[PDB]
Amino acid sequence: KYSIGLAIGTNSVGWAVITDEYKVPSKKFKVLGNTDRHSIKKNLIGALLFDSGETAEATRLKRTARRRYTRRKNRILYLQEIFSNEMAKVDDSFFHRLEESFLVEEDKKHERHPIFGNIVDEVAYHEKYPTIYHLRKKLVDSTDKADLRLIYLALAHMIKFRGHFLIEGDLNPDNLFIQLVQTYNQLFEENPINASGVDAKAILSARLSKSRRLENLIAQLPGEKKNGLFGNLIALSLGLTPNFKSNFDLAEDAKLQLSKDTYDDDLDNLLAQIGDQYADLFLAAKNLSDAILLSDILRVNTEITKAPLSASMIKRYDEHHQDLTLLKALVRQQLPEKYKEIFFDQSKNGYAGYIDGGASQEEFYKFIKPILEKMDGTEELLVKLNREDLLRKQRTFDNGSIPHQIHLGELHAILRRQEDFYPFLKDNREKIEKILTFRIPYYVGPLARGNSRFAWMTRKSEETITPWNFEEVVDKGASAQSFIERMTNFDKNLPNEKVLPKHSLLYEYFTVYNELTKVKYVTEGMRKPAFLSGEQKKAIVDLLFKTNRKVTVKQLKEDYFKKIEEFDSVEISGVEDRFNASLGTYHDLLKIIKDKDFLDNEENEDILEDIVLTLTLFEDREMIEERLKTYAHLFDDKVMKQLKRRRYTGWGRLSRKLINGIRDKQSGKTILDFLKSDGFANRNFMQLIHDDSLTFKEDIQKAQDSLHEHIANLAGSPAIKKGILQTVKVVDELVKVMGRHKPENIVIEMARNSRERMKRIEEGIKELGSQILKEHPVENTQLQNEKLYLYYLQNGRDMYVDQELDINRLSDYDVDAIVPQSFLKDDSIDNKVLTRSDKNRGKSDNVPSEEVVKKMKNYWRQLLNAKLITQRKFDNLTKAERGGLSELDKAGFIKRQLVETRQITKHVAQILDSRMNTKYDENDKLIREVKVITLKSKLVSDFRKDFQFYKVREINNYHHAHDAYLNAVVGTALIKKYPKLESEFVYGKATAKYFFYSNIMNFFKTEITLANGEIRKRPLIETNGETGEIVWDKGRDFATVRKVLSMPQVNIVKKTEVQTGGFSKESILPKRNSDKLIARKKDWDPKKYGGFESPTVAYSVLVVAKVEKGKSKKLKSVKELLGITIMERSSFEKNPIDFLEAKGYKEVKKDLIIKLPKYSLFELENGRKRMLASAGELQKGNELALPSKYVNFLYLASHYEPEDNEQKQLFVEQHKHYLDEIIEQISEFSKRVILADANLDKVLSAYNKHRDKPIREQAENIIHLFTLTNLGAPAAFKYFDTTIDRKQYRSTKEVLDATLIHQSITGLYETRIDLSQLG
RNA sequence: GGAAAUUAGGUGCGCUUGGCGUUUUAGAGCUAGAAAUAGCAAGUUAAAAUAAGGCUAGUCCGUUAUCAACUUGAAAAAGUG
DNA sequence: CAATCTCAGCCAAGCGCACCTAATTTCC
DNA sequence: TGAGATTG
Ligand SMILES: [K+]
Ligand SMILES: [K+]
Ligand SMILES: [K+]
Ligand SMILES: [K+]
Ligand SMILES: [K+]
Ligand SMILES: [K+]
Ligand SMILES: [K+]
Ligand SMILES: [K+]
Ligand SMILES: [K+]
Ligand SMILES: [K+]
Ligand SMILES: [K+]
Ligand SMILES: [Mg+2]
Ligand SMILES: [Mg+2]
Ligand SMILES: [Mg+2]
Repeated sequence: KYSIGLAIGTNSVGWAVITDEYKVPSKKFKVLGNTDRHSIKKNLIGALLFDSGETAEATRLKRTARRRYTRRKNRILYLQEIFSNEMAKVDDSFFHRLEESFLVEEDKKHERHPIFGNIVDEVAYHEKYPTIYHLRKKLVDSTDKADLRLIYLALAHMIKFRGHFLIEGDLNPDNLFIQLVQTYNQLFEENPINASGVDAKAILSARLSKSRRLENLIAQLPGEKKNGLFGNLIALSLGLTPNFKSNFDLAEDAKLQLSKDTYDDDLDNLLAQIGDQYADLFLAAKNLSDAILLSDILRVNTEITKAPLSASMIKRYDEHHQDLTLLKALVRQQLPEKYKEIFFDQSKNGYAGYIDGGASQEEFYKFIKPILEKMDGTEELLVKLNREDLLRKQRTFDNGSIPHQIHLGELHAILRRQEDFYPFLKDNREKIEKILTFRIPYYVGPLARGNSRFAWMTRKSEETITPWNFEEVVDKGASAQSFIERMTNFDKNLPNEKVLPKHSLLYEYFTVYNELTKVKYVTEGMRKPAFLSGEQKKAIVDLLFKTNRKVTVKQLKEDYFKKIEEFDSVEISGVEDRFNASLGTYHDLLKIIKDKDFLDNEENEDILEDIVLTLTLFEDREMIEERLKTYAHLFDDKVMKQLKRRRYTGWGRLSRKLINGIRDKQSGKTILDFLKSDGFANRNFMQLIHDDSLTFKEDIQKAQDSLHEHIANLAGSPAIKKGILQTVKVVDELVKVMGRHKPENIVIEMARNSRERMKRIEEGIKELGSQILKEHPVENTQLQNEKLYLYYLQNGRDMYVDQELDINRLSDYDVDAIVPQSFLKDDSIDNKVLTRSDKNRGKSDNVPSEEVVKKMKNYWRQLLNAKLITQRKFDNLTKAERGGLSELDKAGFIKRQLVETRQITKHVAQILDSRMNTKYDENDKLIREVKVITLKSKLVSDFRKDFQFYKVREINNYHHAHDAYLNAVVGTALIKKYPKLESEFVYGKATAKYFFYSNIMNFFKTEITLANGEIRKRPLIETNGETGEIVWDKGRDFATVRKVLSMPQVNIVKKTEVQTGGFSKESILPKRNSDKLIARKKDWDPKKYGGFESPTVAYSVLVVAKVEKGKSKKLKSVKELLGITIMERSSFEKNPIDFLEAKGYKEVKKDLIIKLPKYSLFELENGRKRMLASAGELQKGNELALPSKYVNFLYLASHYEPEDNEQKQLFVEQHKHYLDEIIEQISEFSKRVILADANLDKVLSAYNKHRDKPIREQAENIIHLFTLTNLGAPAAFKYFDTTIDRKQYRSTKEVLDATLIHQSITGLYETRIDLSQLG
């Protein structure tokens, strides 16, 4: 008889075996190998430790990058093949010189000057074209016949770096405002604007923030204000999106953005509300935006050149040359003794480090700004710097804004210019344009041919896919359909039927009727509330749901029960405020087709379901139009144009065959039929498919993975999923240890940034239109502080008082929990606010008082509309106006502190339960031999603090094993004391439930001071009430737990793992004469070309062999640890001997090769242990088993901040000698197994320095000292403010004669190999 | 313990794309001096690589998951205290 | 040799599906 | 946190 306790974490699985007396057993286990030791005694408690499991995301991002480098290469190969025959007539080695440009001259097969193959022509090219954009601009505008090699380089540069695809359609640069002003002055003939003299080009295209440009433009318009209509429109032409609610005295918020796909719909929404006479105002705003859309990237007049992008880069180049000549002359004239640092020293962030060194543009500006401010004549240079427009390069981080249409424009222009002289450029013009513009649809995927586990594409024809034959060779329709269909759910009720689109008309009829059919109404005179009949439900649908997008309860009472039913008063149940379901698609299609009778005709049901299916399945508007033209004769061509733009996303939970297909046999009605009319029963969906008097249930019944696959497919972090599979393996081994007998119980407990924070605040403050970010700038790293993070999430205001907060007074403010943390265990931003004083929340019993909600609800709404607070947060802030926290609400919160509700933890329980319990009884009911109990961490956590079983994580890893043990003790004792709780904890009025769950753990204590201020007494022996079984002896059982937590022998096992992943560090270092760098390609010798550093060792191998020594190459026997790198692993494993001989080894003892992955364990002298960090470095392999009296002392001494704390404080004073006893424990342990006397001396020296410090502070910093003794990799630590650096063990020689220890997953089964016998 | 709907927030898997960086080479450095050097001039660009590579040869695949030892088995697996 | 210093690929866009948690209505 | 280089 025994039970198993388990603690499942992200990097550990604790485990323990207990008997019915809560003792941990011990056994003699056989010891295999070749050593003196035949057996060993081990306690049945320990913890498996492992490195974190990783998601597949990084692997995915690298797989994408590989495909894009491959495809970018093919774009160039496509272009070169087109140029191939004609280039062979101009220069038969031009493409060869390009391919070998990387090679040193000695390795080159052709002349070293790539473009022209001789130095005079090469020098002359760069003289005439200092940048490629000079050549691109020349080839666009000039009419001369150009060298075919220069044509290629210009086109290749555009194709290789082609710009983004975020803008759909065609772009044609062309650089109006006087017309829009004249337009507004017509639509508002009584209130005209005068824009005479307003330089609209300079004000709006200026570099500053758009909020400032808006102010600059409005400053030139007297009588107009920024939040006026015209002021709000200026943002629409600029690219922002303001709200026009107050401009038109609207009731609902309405915004507009030109770049969004819903602009024409939101404009139709606004124009249908304000009057079509305003169409010309948004029309002139859209006409102005076309000419000023590329003003950020096209800083050049478009009438002077057809290559404004390359012209803009030449502008960067020219201003760079002018300003560099200026800067040099200034420094030479004023600060001559700083010229060498600025323009020669690459190590400094001056111009030299900017051009030749590793200084970025941002680092160069920071270095040079104080130099400019100190000197005279740097007026314009300072302005360019603060505009981030000084001495700019052309290839820069901000070129991501360039759309591919801009590069396409110059590409097309060069082709038009030069096709007049080269016939092949005319015949391949559209082919070349296709190379630049073609983009593999994301709904097609990799263009594979049966060897990619990621691909789904199918081909119309079996031939190579090119950018020019893609539409003909690839079946886009079937591929796009497969893309979705391989991922969408099937109806769990009819597993062979696909679910409907979420926006299907039938699906929304189902949702509306399912909700409607359970509404009840009662009026004065009715005996009881009545359901709605079929005629009443149809009347409500036709009258309300088919005329309003949403249906409120007020509309139901006034527009149906009053007008139709002639009820003055009526009470409604089954719906609150408004109906949740609605016929959204019905009103979408009504506005598009403008034919209500068509929508209401049931004959058109199949057509409308296929239309919405097409709109949901496909995203490409042209594929949608293609799939819709079977119905083109049904609609006006203008309607079809709007129909193809109406796209939907998302799928429902049920199939069409379920909701309106299968029929009840006796009635002949489908499920939707019953929802529309079901006599006076009004059975809903759940009732219909569970009713034995209908045939839906039986038809759904007649329609109805390995362990690793099952766990892998679970939802949750792949980190926690690693511990789940390891937990199952730990349990399997423990059962085998206990003679294949299964346990009585298994108690499981499962443990519970700066980039996104800056984004939520930037997006939120922009939504509010606040200038808090300009008044108080921040960095993404500063928002890690929770008080400063709350300051910006609240726009610098108090959440409980309508007042500004002081950003320099955050230390005096309070961080209060919305729902008091005494009820719920939420310390996240969603349950915290920043207030001046927490007392202003109201009372501490409940949610913030009603008075606070009445004052701050509107302010909270603006934060909710800016995503600065979540809906769950807003609902918790405002819960007082809905009764606050009810007595039931308090009982649920305290219950959820005990009963684990996470789905992932239930899956672990289910997994263990279905593996332990496999038999069935006479009634074919499962026989639950093993009870799987789930506990929350707070249960054992409180048990530790209540009975002085304290935990200090930094001391060692034993706390994982102790946690699992206490889980088993508390779990079994709880189920023994209260067997009724098995429904809550075993897999398989309101005040009373609150008081019950509040005192569920009281049976452990002897004296209990409850909340009501009373003292209860319980006997030393707690028993179950029904049986006579004793469950807890408050004398001997606590002592048994104390003996367990003090046992020094705990099986801590670091899981040995082969290392996988990248071959090495990714940096390409410069060439060096070392043999440490790794070639980037087969023939790229790092002595000439540089290469990679630091290869990752996959595992090490023990090699007993001979190696040649000296010029004579005489053979000498060696025993060595050889690191097999990740890149080498496949070759080594394919033939180990040939691999080792290629490394220089001879006469390898083949059967003595031992594979030694990372963390392989070795024992040396005096119990000292080491783990392999690699082939050349070791990790610490021992655990410091600090006695329990010292662990409890450190906990109480470090946590100085009931009145019984005096008794705890007193115990600290009487045992102040424990501080020196702990230092001696650390010293003796370190002198035995750590062997870092330099650091240890600095430890003892730092400890003697701070013996005058308060005892709490000394106890806090002693906890840091255990970093020296911790298991695993050495790490730096500090004692008070003395930093002690790590001592690495960068030699593996000593383990070659030590004892190698192979451990099973629990560490109970050992094989020990004495390596000194090898050699 | 489940189901649908509504509202909101998270996570996973997969696909298609943009911009940098880095590396080697190309962009004639000049003058004085035997040289060491010194005084100047110059700098913004490009090519190519971006896991070595692989066979299945695709505009495909190559960094996740999973792994003590021993025995029998190539392998898969099973077994051993 | 040791003690000590030094270094580590990054930023961005769009799209699809499937899960999970947490409050609400209605049900099994 | 392994490992390359520099300093002692
Ligand atoms: K050569
Ligand atoms: K004004
Ligand atoms: K550089
Ligand atoms: K630089
Ligand atoms: K560059
Ligand atoms: K509602
Ligand atoms: K769609
Ligand atoms: K038509
Ligand atoms: K791995
Ligand atoms: K890893
Ligand atoms: K192991
Ligand atoms: Mg790229
Ligand atoms: Mg490649
Ligand atoms: Mg580049």
